[PDB]
Amino acid sequence: GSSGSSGGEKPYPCEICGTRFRHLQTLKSHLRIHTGSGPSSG
Ligand SMILES: [Zn+2]
Repeated sequence: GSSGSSGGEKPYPCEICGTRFRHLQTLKSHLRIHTGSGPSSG
């Protein structure tokens, strides 16, 4: 259906893949594995 908040667990769905995260601040860090071509971020 619609995309956005959920209202329970991981109301902050990822933008790259989609994997949600209990908290937002956390998700932002989950984007590190998504973007990072080279010696940066691994
Ligand atoms: Zn993701």
